Amino acid sequence: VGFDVAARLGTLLTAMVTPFSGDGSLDTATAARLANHLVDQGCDGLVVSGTTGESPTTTDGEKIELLRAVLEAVGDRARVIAGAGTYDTAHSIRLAKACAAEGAHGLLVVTPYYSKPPQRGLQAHFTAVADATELPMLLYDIPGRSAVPIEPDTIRALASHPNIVGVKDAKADLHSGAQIMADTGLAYYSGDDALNLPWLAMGATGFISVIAHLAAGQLRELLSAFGSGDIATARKINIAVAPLCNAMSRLGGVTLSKAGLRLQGIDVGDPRLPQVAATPEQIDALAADMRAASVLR
Amino acid sequence: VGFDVAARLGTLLTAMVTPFSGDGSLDTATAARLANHLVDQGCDGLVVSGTTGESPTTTDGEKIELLRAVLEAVGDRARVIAGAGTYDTAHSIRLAKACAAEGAHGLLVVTPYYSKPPQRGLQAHFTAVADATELPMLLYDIPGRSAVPIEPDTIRALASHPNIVGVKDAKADLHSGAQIMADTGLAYYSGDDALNLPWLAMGATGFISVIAHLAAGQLRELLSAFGSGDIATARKINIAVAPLCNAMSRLGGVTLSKAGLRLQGIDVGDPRLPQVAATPEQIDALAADMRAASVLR
Amino acid sequence: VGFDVAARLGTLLTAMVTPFSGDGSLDTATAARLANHLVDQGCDGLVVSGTTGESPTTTDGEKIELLRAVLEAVGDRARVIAGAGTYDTAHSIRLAKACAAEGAHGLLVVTPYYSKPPQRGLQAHFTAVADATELPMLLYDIPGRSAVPIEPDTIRALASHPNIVGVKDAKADLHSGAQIMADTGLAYYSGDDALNLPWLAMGATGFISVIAHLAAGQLRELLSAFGSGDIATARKINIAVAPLCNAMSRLGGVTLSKAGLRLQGIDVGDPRLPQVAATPEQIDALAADMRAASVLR
Amino acid sequence: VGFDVAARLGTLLTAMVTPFSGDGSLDTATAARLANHLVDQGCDGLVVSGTTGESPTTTDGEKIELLRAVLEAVGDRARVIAGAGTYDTAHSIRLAKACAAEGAHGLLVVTPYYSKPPQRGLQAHFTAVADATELPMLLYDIPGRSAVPIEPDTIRALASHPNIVGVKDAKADLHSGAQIMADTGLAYYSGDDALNLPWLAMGATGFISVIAHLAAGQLRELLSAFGSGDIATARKINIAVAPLCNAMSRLGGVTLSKAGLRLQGIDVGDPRLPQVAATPEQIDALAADMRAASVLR
Ligand code: NA
Ligand code: NA
Ligand code: NA
Ligand code: NA
Ligand code: NA
Ligand code: NA
Ligand code: NA
Ligand code: NA
Repeated sequence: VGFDVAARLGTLLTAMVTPFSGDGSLDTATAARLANHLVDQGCDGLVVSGTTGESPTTTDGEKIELLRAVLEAVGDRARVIAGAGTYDTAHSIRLAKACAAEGAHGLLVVTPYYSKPPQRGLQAHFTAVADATELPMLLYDIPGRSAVPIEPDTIRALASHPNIVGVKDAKADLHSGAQIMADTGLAYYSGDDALNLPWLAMGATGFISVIAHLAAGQLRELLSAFGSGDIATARKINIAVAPLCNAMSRLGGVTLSKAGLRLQGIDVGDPRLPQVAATPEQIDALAADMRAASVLR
Repeated sequence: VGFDVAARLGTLLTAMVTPFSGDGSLDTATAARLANHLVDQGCDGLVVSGTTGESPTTTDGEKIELLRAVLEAVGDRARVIAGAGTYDTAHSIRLAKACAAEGAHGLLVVTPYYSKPPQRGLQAHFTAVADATELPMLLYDIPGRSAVPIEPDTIRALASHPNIVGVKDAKADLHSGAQIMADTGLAYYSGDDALNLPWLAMGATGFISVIAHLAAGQLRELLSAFGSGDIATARKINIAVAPLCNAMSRLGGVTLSKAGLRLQGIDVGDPRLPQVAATPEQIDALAADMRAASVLR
Repeated sequence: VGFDVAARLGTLLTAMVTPFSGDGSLDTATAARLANHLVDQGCDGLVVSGTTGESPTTTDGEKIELLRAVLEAVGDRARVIAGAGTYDTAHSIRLAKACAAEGAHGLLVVTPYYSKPPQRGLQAHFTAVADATELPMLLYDIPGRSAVPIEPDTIRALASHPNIVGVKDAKADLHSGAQIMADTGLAYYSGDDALNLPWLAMGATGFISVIAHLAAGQLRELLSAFGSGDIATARKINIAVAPLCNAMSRLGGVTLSKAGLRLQGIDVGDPRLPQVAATPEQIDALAADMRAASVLR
Repeated sequence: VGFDVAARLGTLLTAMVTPFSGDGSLDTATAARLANHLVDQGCDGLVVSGTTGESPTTTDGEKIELLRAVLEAVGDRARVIAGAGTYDTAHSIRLAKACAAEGAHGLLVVTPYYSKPPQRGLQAHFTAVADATELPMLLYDIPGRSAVPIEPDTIRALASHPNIVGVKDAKADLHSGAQIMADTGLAYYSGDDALNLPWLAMGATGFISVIAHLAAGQLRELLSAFGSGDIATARKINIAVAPLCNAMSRLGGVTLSKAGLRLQGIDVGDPRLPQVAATPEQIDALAADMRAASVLR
């Protein structure tokens, strides 16, 4: 009205892993160093306690404890987004309020997973979560993980809420997303690194990326080259970071980002169970893809 | 060695809804009345805080608070199984221990959902959960909800753990389940009412049912008729309760069981968000199926 | 009215491979020897030019040429069913008429594949195919191959046609098939060997089997043991032939049956392209499963 | 070497419907008028007897009969591509040779459908089809219809054949297609109108389109605007023709193009069974989308 999601939330965001100490405890120090690193590499925004941040296995206290550690570290020169979504509506209301109290710049609310609620339950869920805080709220539609999509009718109905300002899409329905962007003006962020460039063509605002952990610089130049009309360079850069997308397919984001950051000298620990760290064979394969993406050696 | 899952855990179990007061609070009183009702109707076992018990939206305290309320009510003449599974391994370890401390007769551990861990993460997860307690542990394989299956190799590896004694299957891979039963001797329970009779033919031990909320008597006679070789009667009874399976397809288990119990005079409240209670049109459709199953009017 | 599909079409049918000479020509002689073999092993019916009979790669002339070769060989003591289904309605009308002219005992019409017609196109298709001949017509519902299912409403509408008498189900919707059998009285045949026993429990009439090529005797005893109420023996026999179902999963029916028959001394040739014959590694794996099923060595 | 697929086969191709007379006969006259219309509207290439051309329900003679009618009509100022793919390798060899004898400019070979051959069968199939003619051959990968994909390893192996020059992709794996284009230099054509613009961003050469039947002019300007770096105009035009993509989702290409052409004054007949023509309700919905795309009234 007129909100600017590009400035409010960013254009190159990394869904940051939650670093853990050698014993498994929350490592606030490694979080700030990685937060400064990702911003210094080209990220104007960060998502904390997203999917890749191991939100399933971190407590309410550790989430707020991480949120301030990232805010005081990079909150001056970068936007900080807190993931406040569970399969529990009342819990999501407390998390979004507490994240608001700590001064997070935005909210990322994932589709309630596992329980497979009907669409009107999802609309009532998101409406209640968007009511809890005057922060800008991003819809996070990932049916491959949550077992239900946000249907296009549900997204359009929630588009009229003043706090719901955009969608982080891991559904890959580019034709539907392109029409929702044009019709309602919601800002779309690619929640799928493999489709970053197709999403820009559809009109997306930016990336809430995973391989930005290891290649935020190239992704920044991809966004720059696409906005400046040089599509051949964005495609050239997208082919360059393609091997990191292949490695994410083999490993998944949590295992990839933690094993990849260690090979870049930035040890962030190992994932909490039921997630596991990369095997030696997976590490060597990850490194070959990273040497292909010119982000190793 | 030789464990008897049929006696240890039961043969007709209802994944009991968690009743809620008119304000949304945990209703321990309605839980006992429903627990006595389900046992008096033919259930020799009960599952508390399963999928249908709205485990996503109930606290750790409310789960233990419900567990004792059901144990003191029916624990003498029925087996009580506590669902202790999340996408958080350490949380599942605390829940399974606390449920053990309260004297639950068994554990139901669902495949970690949403985060999509690899198979070796699942094996390490379940192994750590089975280590936490000498209770008999049931695997709960529902890839339609959790977004990952327990592969047959993973089930067989976990079959050698002394506490993992069986599988609640909502995967419908009857050919694989039949071979796992024959090879490892794990007890299978139908986690899909629509496939109750096909599962008995494959060798299942019983039902961890949802429509038993409304038709536990007929399901008991189905198990009786099948064990006594009268397959035509079990099939006759399965056709009789088929409309309740159709209604579960339209509504889902949580909405169906709560709306259905109210129409049977046993008001248990409404589901917690993001789940919703049945609409008037859904209630009238549910009633027509229930009148077809001869469990209404 | 009252038709007896069990006598009209059979109870143990093999979707017979179409044998080919060493040069790829139609081998009528090997067809009769295999037809006599399958009947002498326990099959009271046969399907010619089905999916496993390589209907995609055989001409109209070779189909009729095969139909008479099987009729004169076993048509006295066995039922012969001709597959007359393509994605071409008018072609299916000529094939079903010509198969009728040659005295086939029934028709097997597959869901038109590839072109994905809407349901009313399917209903109009099957209605026109059932009109062309007063032979008993079997619906063949295999959405995994044809890319569209026959919805339950379509099957029920086609159930009132006097020539459409049953369904060969490769859709695995046991709950829907059980209700269609009870409501309309259509005869169901398992088009999925892995679900043969679950289909009997649902009320199926028999098997239109693939692994019967190699284990028709055991399947006959499975049908006998299930009809005589001995479910534990049918399950014991189903576990015995389970390795052949695993091999069919790896290879597919055409490659499995031709490579398996050669190892049983009954060489029937190699499949026509785009299908291929088993590799040496696939042959050795097939043999290990066949030695497990006690149908080799 | 260096082939120019953009000139050899075109950049805006319409998979042309096969027009039929009022009695169902092949209408060569309506084919030429539509062929001249589509070229005069901006199509530099045409595909005959593709999926949308009702290849399942047209004879070998009618296909060649249509091929010459389109060649003599527009073969001077447009490229004509003949679809020569079935689930029958030897049949595909005769069709591709006969289409070559009639002077078609290229071949479109679809993945063998229904029979689900393994990958090495597909590689051997396409290799044998590419051997039959020195025409440029386009791979057509549509697993949603054919029930098997062409795996990326299969496409790369077939990329070294001199006659296989590109891929018509209806698989939507933009990340894989982008890497195959960069690695092997195969020309990709969007076989999915909804993903036309994402495919251009990935580097596709053009569209083998369906909604070009009704909006070839706008699609031409979309290709022009994208090649000239004006991405915002291509996206503006893609949103304009989006309602035609929605109508194709409801109807399918054969029903949409024939019902849509009639509303544009160019009656081409009705589809052959098992396909059906649009219902009055479907016609009115199609017209509303066409009035939205500014291609009606
Ligand atoms: Na959707
Ligand atoms: Na919708
Ligand atoms: Na599995
Ligand atoms: Na496995
Ligand atoms: Na169906
Ligand atoms: Na239907
Ligand atoms: Na593929
Ligand atoms: Na591959």
